[PDB]
Amino acid sequence: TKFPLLSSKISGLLHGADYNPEQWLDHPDVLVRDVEMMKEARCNVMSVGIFSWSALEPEEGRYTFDWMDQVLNRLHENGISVFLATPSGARPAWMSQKYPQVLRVGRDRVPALHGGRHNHCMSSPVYREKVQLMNGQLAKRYAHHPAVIGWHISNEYGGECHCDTCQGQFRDWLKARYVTLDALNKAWWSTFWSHTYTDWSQLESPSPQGENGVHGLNLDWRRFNTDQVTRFCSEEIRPLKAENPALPATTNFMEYFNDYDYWKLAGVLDFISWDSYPMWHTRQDDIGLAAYTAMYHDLMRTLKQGKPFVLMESTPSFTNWQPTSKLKKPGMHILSSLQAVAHGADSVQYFQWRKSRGSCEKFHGAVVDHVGHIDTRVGREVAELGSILSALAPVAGSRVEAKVAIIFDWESRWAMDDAMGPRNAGLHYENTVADHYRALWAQGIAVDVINADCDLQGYDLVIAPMLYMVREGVGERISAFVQAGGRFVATYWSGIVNETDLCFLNGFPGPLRPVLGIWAEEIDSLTDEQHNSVAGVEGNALGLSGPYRASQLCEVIHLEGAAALATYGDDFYAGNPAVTVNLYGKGQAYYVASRNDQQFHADFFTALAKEMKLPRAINTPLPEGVTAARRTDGESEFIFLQNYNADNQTVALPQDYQGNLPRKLTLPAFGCQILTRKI
Amino acid sequence: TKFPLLSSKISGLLHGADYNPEQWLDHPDVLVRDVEMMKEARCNVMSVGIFSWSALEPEEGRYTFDWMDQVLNRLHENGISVFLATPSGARPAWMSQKYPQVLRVGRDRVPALHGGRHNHCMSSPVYREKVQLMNGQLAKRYAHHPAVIGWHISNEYGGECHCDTCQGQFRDWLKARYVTLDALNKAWWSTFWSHTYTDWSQLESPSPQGENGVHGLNLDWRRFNTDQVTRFCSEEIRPLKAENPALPATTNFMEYFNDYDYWKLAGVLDFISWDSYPMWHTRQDDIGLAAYTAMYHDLMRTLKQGKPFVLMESTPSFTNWQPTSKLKKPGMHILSSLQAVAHGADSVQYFQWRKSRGSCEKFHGAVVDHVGHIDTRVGREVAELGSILSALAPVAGSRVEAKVAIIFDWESRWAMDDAMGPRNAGLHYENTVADHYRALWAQGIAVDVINADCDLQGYDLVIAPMLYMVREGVGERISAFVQAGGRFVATYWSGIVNETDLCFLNGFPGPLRPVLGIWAEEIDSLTDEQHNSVAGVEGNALGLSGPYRASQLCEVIHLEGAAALATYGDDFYAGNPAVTVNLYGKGQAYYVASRNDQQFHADFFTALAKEMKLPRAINTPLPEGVTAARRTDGESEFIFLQNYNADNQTVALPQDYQDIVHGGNLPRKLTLPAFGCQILTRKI
Amino acid sequence: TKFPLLSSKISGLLHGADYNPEQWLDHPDVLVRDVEMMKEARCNVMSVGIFSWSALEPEEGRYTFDWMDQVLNRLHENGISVFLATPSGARPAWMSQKYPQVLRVGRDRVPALHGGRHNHCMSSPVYREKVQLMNGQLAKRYAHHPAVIGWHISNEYGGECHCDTCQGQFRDWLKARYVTLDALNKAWWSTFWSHTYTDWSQLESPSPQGENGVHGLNLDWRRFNTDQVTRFCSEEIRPLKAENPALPATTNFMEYFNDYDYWKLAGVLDFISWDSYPMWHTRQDDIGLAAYTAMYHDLMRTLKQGKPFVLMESTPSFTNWQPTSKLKKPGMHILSSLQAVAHGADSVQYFQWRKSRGSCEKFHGAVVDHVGHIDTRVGREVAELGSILSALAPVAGSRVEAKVAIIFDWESRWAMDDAMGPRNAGLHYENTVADHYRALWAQGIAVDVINADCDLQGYDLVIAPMLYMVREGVGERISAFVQAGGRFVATYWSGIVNETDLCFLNGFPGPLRPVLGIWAEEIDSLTDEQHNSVAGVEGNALGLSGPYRASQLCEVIHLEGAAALATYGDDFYAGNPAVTVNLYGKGQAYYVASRNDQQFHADFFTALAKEMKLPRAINTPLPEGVTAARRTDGESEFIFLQNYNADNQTVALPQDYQDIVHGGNLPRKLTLPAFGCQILTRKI
Ligand SMILES: [Zn+2]
Repeated sequence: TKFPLLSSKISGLLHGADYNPEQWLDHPDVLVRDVEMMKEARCNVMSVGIFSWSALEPEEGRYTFDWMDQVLNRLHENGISVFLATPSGARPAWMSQKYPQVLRVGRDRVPALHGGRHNHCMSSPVYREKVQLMNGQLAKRYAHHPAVIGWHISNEYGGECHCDTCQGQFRDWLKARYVTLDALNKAWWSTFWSHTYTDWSQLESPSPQGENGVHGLNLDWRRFNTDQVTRFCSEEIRPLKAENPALPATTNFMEYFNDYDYWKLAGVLDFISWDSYPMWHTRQDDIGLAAYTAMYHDLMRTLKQGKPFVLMESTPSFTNWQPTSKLKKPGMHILSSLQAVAHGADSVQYFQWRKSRGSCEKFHGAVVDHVGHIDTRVGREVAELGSILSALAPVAGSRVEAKVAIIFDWESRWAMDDAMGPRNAGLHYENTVADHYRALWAQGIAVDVINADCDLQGYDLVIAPMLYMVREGVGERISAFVQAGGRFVATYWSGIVNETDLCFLNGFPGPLRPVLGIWAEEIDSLTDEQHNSVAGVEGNALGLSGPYRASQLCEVIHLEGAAALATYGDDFYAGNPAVTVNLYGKGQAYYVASRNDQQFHADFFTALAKEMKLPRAINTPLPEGVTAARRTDGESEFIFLQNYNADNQTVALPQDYQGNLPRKLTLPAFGCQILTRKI
Repeated sequence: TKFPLLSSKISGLLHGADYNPEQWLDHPDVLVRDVEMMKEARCNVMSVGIFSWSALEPEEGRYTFDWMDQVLNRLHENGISVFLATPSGARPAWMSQKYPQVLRVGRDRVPALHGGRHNHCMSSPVYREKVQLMNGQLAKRYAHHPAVIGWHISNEYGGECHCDTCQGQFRDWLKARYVTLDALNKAWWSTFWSHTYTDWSQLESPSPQGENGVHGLNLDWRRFNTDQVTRFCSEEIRPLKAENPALPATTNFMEYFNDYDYWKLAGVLDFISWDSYPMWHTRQDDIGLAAYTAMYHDLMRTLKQGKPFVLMESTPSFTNWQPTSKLKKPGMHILSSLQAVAHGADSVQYFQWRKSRGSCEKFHGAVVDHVGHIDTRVGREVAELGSILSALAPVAGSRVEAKVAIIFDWESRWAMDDAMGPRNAGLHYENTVADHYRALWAQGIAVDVINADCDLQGYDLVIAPMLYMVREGVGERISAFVQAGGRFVATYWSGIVNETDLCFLNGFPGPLRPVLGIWAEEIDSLTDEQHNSVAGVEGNALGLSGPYRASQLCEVIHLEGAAALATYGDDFYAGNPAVTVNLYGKGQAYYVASRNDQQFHADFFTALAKEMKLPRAINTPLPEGVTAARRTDGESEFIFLQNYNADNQTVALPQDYQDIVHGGNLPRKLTLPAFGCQILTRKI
Repeated sequence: TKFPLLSSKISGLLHGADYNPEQWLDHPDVLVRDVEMMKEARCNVMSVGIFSWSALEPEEGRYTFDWMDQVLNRLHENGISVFLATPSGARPAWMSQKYPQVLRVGRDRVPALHGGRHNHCMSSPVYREKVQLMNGQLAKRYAHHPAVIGWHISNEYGGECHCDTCQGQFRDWLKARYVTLDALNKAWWSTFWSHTYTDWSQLESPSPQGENGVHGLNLDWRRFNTDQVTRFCSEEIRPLKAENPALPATTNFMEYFNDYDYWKLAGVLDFISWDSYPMWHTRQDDIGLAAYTAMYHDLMRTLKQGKPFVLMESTPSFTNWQPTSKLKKPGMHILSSLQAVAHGADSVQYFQWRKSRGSCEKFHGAVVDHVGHIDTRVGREVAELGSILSALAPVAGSRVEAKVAIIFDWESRWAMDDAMGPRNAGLHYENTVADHYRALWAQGIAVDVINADCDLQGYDLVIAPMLYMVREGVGERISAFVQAGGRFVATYWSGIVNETDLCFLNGFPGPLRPVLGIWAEEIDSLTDEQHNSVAGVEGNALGLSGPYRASQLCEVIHLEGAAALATYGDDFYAGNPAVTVNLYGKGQAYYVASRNDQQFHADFFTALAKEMKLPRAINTPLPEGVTAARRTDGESEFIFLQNYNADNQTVALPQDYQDIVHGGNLPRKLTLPAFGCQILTRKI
């Protein structure tokens, strides 16, 4: 009926920040003020210890935990929970100097020097052992500290190491996966360019001066790295769990992060967390950007089948590392933070409570500016959001009931982006997926963002833009899902290769060819100056009309059972099917042969939602840039109405919600209103 | 009267592909189907063995030739010839592992790891010896196999190596060229920035962290690489010639390839072959691309004085490695293939017969798609092309009779591009030469593309765009050619330096100053937003009018006997001469002082062609984007009408011609389709 | 009343060039012709020996001075002085070969090979000793040669070395400055990302594969390189002085050069010299570029409190290293050269007297072209400038009397440009400072360009654009300056950090918050597509109107005593103060909260000039693109009228002046040609 909260100790939404009091121990007045202001702002959680290695172990084997004892006791005394971090995000300088193997070797084989962060070798037995020791200390000292509600494992795991140890490890991994060199060579088609591996010691990680044209290799390298960090993360976790199995562990994920398959890494965590820094107010409007963000929130919720996630980081204002450091306009901080909550966040947390005074993130936004207090515009909006969050306790643990699934698949992505062709100028996978998402999000229809391994049975509608790789089982599951009454939508450049990037030989859409009822003979590629158009067939079942712009990729297809919903208007393939639907069992499978404009997706998916009677957050038309999200505890529903436009927008309510809101609602620019009601 | 065919066994044009069966030995069904479709596509040649080294020598010393025996037998049983390749294009991984000396060191001094292709050390004694062994095996086993018609030496030679051994060779090379450090220091002007070399061990190839501002060094490093590869190629050929001196050998060249002077590497080959992947349909139109490709075709022919060449590689559809993988539009494959033939190819071949299933060229085009048959759009057009090429047997061996020559010179290009000034933002040498070429190509007037060392004496017209380097003899030959009644055209930034990039001191156009009858005082450099104009003087002999746009470079010249054909419209040199003609002996030498638009070139060269009465492929006006190319056996002519436009184009024939392909006489009014080509034949 | 000339031997302005006769020893006729042409162009100075190391010591220990003895004797016999150079800008090849420690190791830790220039390790004991010997030779031989008037130390010092010696040197530098690691860790806030240094050996120069996010370290790395080069240049100077303490020494500086704090380096020189290559005629107009160049001239003069400087290098035409090699238009060479003189140059010199024949600078401009004479447009204009300069003898040693100072501070720039935010897309510091300058330059108001350490007392008006870093003393001096009746102007992003890039905690703008009477709460960052507007408050003291356009950066401020002169017209801070003034003692301090357009600066600064009654070169309205500069010897004033428009421009004189160059009295209405310059003189 409702998910358990992050801890039995908490009873609503969390509000908080990364906290680095270790930078300020020379000013105890700052530490006392920090806490007074936390409570003023209604922050009830902080993440502590993240970059504290040198503050915990300034010399090898010599520890100094006192400041942390103090910090944890003070937060506890003041009713503030802690996510305690393991400090593996940044080794001390002494450790680098004494054990250089903890440093990485780059893809270009350049050895790193000490510095930066998140740049440890993941094979290094020394570093893994020091992590065990450090984590063992933190656990035996703090796993029963009443403040502590969970573990923040490392920080923002990322990157790759090509040192000789990592090469050895990679060779072993390959040898476990394919059992003979025979299997490997076949899987990679290595006879091409006489790349035949005749001994295991010949295998090597990719490099610009060596080999980076063997797709199978590049792909498995990414899988291998995923397994490296997943094992690294498990090992970090275990000494912690040994002292207290009841404390949950997470690690903080990044925006559409490419290095690791988060579906794999997620299987080692108790709950999901991520870090979101959208470049608000940098484009024509914030609508697209909002939908892109919202889709990733959904992904984060989907990784544990609806279980709420933590927004571990975000800025209250601007960042320090983007081309511009734009201020969030008044209201937008509430709106962006509530958007996380709207799609399943049970905590809104920020990077930095208090701005660092020196170093590279001193101009990153925080709750407490350099001016030393929170009587600033930023501070006041943070505090105001604190109030709002504390007033949303019933939303904590509530579920998102999505009947729509969109596939975003890391392995497909990796093999697609690595491939040479069919548009080396850019495929824009993230963006394309999101373009599909946007037409649903515009209607306030809930979406889960699964990968191709997830079970399709609970859904009415499954959408797979550019599912380039169709692994074993996937086409069968899809086919079964449609047959049983499901509806499927796939696009151009789906069903092309298998697990190791070998093309199918049965004609393209491959394992999906029978369900889609079409053959994709060839794909045309378009420059950024070129276009085609798609126009609906009179009487077509979705009422598509247009014409709509088609850009970048246009496939030439042949009907094999499917009927044409729309045709191309231009080029040598003019008059040919552009959009099709196929009847398969009691379901229907749609195919979209070209990359089309926003209007196309809006027409296509609003028709398809009307026909399928998909549930919406509110049953009323939403103006452009206004969206709606719904969470429920089984007893009430909570509707998040959001206005990403930069002017006022008015919505008509189809029923009564809670006192009681008027029948007709003006949302301010960047406004948000939460409507509640019994089901 | 007519060149020899590639083999005594063949009787017409060849049609084929690179073929890689060794990737498919686990599916014998595929190998059978391969050959069936090959015949059904009218493919009569395959290149075999190019990347087969690990398929031939999986361990050091141990060979496995059975599969190749089978392929060659099967192709021969089915009436398909073979260009058998030496596999030095890609060494096996064991070889890299055991003998790392085979790997290169980059210009940035980064050593390469195993992988990629075409990236072997050209000094390495071990690699050269391993290649000798392999090539000896191949020759001894197959040099008399009835399938084999020729040798495909390596694959797309290219790149450079800076390992200590190559540095050693480079020092020896330099010392044999200049005898003393005195001559070298003077040649390169090394006193500048105190770069005087006082010992041969101080000489080093260019590097970004070392020396790359000494122009003479950069130039000779390129010359040195050229000779390294020419020697490498000779050594490869010899054990093959040793088993059978009658088999020809080629190596496949690249599009306007910059690394090596192809005029030197061609001297070791029997015939010329190249690989062409123009980005069709990616621009406003395909006209300029078409002429650019045509010009290179002419160069490939010219390299051996009119001898037909092989189009060793092309795509039937798209490539895998460009920004876009555009499909050839219906008809364009036919047209781009027949273009190669029109300008002297006696073979049309494709990169890949069958798509690789995996690895980096899996989405490169081929005859046989992953779908496993050739009843596809690409397939059907390849097959149709195969029909047309079998119908064009009489064209094989025919000649291209060009009375115009254009100079494209690798050494001049190298020194000109390496220079600091006069426009670092871009000189666009290949593009500039081709801009000249296009005004002739648009008229159906044949052109050879010679370098500055070729003999000028058979030509009526010689054109030299940006002949920056004028080596010893060139100025003299040019002058003689004009004096004897020839016509010569040179542009801005010609006659600037000598063999080692030393500027002439006698005023610029240097050695060409007398014949041109002008002094080029100074060259002005213009941003991409800045322009000038050129306008005809009233009564000028070429009938030049305009105004025409001038961009990028504008020279300030002084008449010294020459007359002004046109003047500048704008800037502080407005009213000054911009185009000139000079009478010298019985001939005329023209100079164009600024980089002018396509319209300028058209007026200039159509006027000049009319006046000179240059022969055309057809004596009728050709619409824009329609071209005509002529080949001849001395008895008949074969006219290739080509429409590069994306719509229909209708032309009138001023004579009666036969349809060599479909039979009968063509009508007088002839509509070429979009991307169309039609072949007219007629007795002289 | 007037500064001393560079030497007791000279009596007016110098006119000359870098001269490299050592490239031409095989053609004595050239060396004779050189000197004849040098006098014909009225060139009275040459810089000699700059890249002559291998011409002076072709083997280790073994010298060859005879060609130089010759050269110096011949120049002296022909009334031409010499800045003799020390040749440390380019080591010989043998020295690199035998002592590899003289080569640099790059920021990326890649070790350099021999080649290039200005790329010596500055810690290298061998290279410093070799420089000691070589300089000691030159000095003992030539310190009393009658031709020699100064020392040209090295050539354009630049770059950095990261070899293990320089790392050691750096650790000793940091230890001598911080004393303990405690202090260092605190200054750099190194507890951030666990960067706490626990041993001096852990410290390392920045790198891309190591550490380059610690600002404290990046900033101190640049201070350390400044000290390294300052010491290196001292050490070069001392043997020269030891032989003749009367000979002045300079080193030639570069355009807004970033690697070194020139205020530190200048302390070691007797006089200032620099090298100017503006890209004239490459933009919409040359006005902005001209103001930008003028500002640097003023900076060069300000380095020694008004002491005239040497324009050591410039081109007579084009360069070889820019995207385009544009020709200076007719008149522009005169104007660009006289601009240097108008802002305090007592010498106008060019890179290269005679074009090198062979290396990378062979297409860099020079007085003598490859054509071998100076009867060329370029030569003629050089000669004509020669005349003009000789006619301006009285200007030599004259002063610039500026009551306005702009702050250009290296340390502030470093720390600001290294910061992450508030606009990584670009802060454009040089351009922003110059935007302020232009509004004054446009009025012909003189400006000294100081750093934040200079004494402010002599000025009426001090302008600090983006004074990001406010070091100890600066805020107090500024506040004192205002309090005493001074007027201060500051912008957005001033008063943010201290000496080690630690943020202030009182509220921005930190130490200037009292004097400015505002609090800057936050700064907003705008994409290149976005703008806001600034509009004057009715009855504001400066008569600001607008709206003006604001870009890139806009701060939200709060008034704390100051009054608003303007407000924003857009975004969420619309209606908020955008421009403010504060009364503080007898002065007024202005704050400009956003980066505004040209028209704002014009309105702001013309109103502020009229109100303050600042002195103009001429008391007349100047057309757009027409500027005026004033020098004085205490008796007369020399006014340089300058037209950077490409068309005629007419100006009304408010008094009567003599034409010092051409003679007689000028009228009250005067029309300057395109790129025209007229020099007006008059008694005070
Ligand atoms: Zn590693």
